[PDB]
Amino acid sequence: GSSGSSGRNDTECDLCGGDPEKKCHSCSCRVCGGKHEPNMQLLCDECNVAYHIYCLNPPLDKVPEEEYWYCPSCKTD
Ligand SMILES: [Zn+2]
Ligand SMILES: [Zn+2]
Ligand SMILES: [Zn+2]
Repeated sequence: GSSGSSGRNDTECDLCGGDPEKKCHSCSCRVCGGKHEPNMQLLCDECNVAYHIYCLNPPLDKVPEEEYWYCPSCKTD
């Protein structure tokens, strides 16, 4: 019915709306702007952004396996 639900501690994506077909830059690679290869996508532990292993700067020969992975847009050296 009417729009309500006052209590709620969540949020959706407006850049795409919340769908697979709806291409996004945040939910997926922001560099090239691709929304494929969800297995080779690295998520940031700060802004929560998906980035390909071959779209970094510098790039990545493959997927890392360290403690965590932080996008190049967050890592301030
Ligand atoms: Zn999105
Ligand atoms: Zn990419
Ligand atoms: Zn980040």
